[PDB]
Amino acid sequence: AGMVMNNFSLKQGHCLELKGFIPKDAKSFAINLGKDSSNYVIHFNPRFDHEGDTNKIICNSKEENSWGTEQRENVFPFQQGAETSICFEYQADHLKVKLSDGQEFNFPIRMPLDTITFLSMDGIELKAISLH
Amino acid sequence: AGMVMNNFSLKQGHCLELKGFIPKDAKSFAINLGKDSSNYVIHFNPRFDHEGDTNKIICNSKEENSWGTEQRENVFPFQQGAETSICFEYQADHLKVKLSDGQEFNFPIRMPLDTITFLSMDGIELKAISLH
Ligand SMILES: OC[C@H]1O[C@@H](O[C@H]2[C@H](O)[C@@H](O)[C@@H](O)O[C@@H]2CO)[C@H](O)[C@@H](O)[C@H]1O
Ligand SMILES: OC[C@H]1O[C@@H](O[C@H]2[C@H](O)[C@@H](O)[C@@H](O)O[C@@H]2CO)[C@H](O)[C@@H](O)[C@H]1O
Repeated sequence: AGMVMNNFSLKQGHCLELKGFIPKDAKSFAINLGKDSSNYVIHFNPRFDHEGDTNKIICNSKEENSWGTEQRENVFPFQQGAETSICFEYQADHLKVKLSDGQEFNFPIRMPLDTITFLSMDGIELKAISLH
Repeated sequence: AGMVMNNFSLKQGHCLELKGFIPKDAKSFAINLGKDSSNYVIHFNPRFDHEGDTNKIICNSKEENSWGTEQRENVFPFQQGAETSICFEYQADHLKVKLSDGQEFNFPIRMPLDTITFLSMDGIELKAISLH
């Protein structure tokens, strides 16, 4: 399984930047942010070829281990065998996801939330995390 | 309790850099690196005023929840209410701890170890982590 960070605090109006290396044979990778392993405010899942999706980003929420409604984005500035950096900005009722090429999209926050305290990731090798 | 990162991999010959903010009223802070919450290859504990120590760094190991022999360093480039950055470099039989002012010291590795996969910290606010 991937790597987990817990009991940091990402507060409203701030962003968490992740930089990582995507393996050359990656079919997908996921970065999860939320409250614990059962509660993801965002599951951010770029898919190269996975679950029938080619070069799409699938986002979803997970509340008490139940997936919500998926959000599909055609933006896809990712390459296999390369570094990528993504910023997750926390606003009252949505996360703003900021990509390395300047493209951005919002994802609604569907669950009660004070601070973001949990991160996990899978399919991508950590290079750096930082809080702004 | 502090924040925990788990199932990253810090391999021999690489370093993990941590940047964080020391609260203005901090009596001490600790950064732990090892294999899990019971097994710290290093417990790195700058003490402003704690356990009778004033401006010392106390390091120790912890194996299956048992503290080892403490190592005391007089180097202390830290201030309360300020940012600090420290690098932990992994070599075969010791960690090299590199401080922001260029001062460095080694700490012996006392336990079986393939990769470093666990980090925790207490008393210091995360700003960034990166792997080199
Ligand atoms: O919604 C996020 C999760 O999707 C799961 O795959 C979905 C898939 O996106 C979809 O096309 C659908 O028909 O069903 C699958 C679930 O049965 C992934 O398996 C999971 O890892 C999340 O990414
Ligand atoms: O060795 C690391 C731990 O030290 C503990 O305090 C020690 C202290 O350094 C020492 O002077 C001694 O006499 O006993 C104490 C343990 O009983 C800290 O409590 C612990 O948090 C570690 O830093």
